[PDB]
Amino acid sequence: RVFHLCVCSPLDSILTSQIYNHIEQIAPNIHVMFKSSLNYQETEFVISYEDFHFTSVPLFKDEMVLVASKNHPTIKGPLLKHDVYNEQHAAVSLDRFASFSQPWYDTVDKQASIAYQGMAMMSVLSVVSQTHLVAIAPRWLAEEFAESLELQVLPLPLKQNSRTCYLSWHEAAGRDKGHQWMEEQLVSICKR
Amino acid sequence: RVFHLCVCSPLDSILTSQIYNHIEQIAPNIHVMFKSSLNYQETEFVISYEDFHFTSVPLFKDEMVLVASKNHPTIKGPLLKHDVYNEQHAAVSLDRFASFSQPWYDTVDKQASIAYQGMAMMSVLSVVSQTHLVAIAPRWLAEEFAESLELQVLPLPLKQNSRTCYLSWHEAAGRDKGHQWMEEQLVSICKR
Ligand SMILES: [Cl-]
Ligand SMILES: [Cl-]
Repeated sequence: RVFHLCVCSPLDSILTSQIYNHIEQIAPNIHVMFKSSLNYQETEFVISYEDFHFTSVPLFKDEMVLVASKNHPTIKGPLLKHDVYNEQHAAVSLDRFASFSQPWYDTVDKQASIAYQGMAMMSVLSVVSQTHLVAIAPRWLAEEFAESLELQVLPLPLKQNSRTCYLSWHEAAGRDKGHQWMEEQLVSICKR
Repeated sequence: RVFHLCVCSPLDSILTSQIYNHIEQIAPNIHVMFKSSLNYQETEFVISYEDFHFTSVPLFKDEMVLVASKNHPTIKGPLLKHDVYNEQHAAVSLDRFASFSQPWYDTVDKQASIAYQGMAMMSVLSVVSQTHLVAIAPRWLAEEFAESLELQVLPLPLKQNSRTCYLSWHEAAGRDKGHQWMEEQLVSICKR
């Protein structure tokens, strides 16, 4: 059987491998296919920081942080809320449907702070590493790459300092043991 | 003055910072804005592995390689051409206009090898690092992240083993010293 999973970026950088590897081990017969952005229903599961409006299960909340180069010329510790958009920002392309960065660049003034739009947070962190730009990232992602990319990881002094991870699937249009098995697996893997 | 540069992924992971930093230093008055995918003309420059068909200057050729986890269970050295699509692949979303990965997944059989599509090669390498999937990447990118992502970097035994980097801009519809200055700067930075 084939399952088509959408694990929306940037969550594909932690959860896709966990899911792929676990199903590879316990059900080598089952073929899981992964995409990392949205856009056959009964084979579909979405894991995302959005609810796309299918079911919707909130799994966990992730802290979001501010990242900058370790050797930033002026940033040497936490910022005030008013300071944030006086920095130059790197973000994920705002034109992308459900872009990760959208919540924090929803006014002209905030958008004006952006000097670079990349295709994924992983690209964003590479540019932050190499420049004086700042970015807003999940703590887990920033902390994974802080050592190799020489990043400082700071609290985000904005009201929107978390995102909620949701698991979503097509409501049972009939009984389906394999589908229910995958529902249970994905909750377990995500909650772990 | 504002220049709008598109440095198409994955090249934004090496060239965007070089350009941003150099112009920041030598012309702090000039505002360079960056995007990393295509889709005001006289302020526009594109740097990409495509010619989008504006001028078109071929700058350099980059070797493309095969990447896999260092501790891959079966891959322990170079592959034969026929072996490549018998592995499970991670690639950049093929539906994206001018997706980096498109040249290598242009048949049903090749597409069938894909288990994961991500939004950028930087995301792809993170998943390769964590799984048994393989991917096709620029050598410079793979070699930058091989140590931290514990990757092996292998020659690509396919005919399409290089991509050409092009610089492209709007033909002079009138004389423009600032535009010509930026043309000269970008050739210099890219060729260096
Ligand atoms: Cl992302
Ligand atoms: Cl890419």
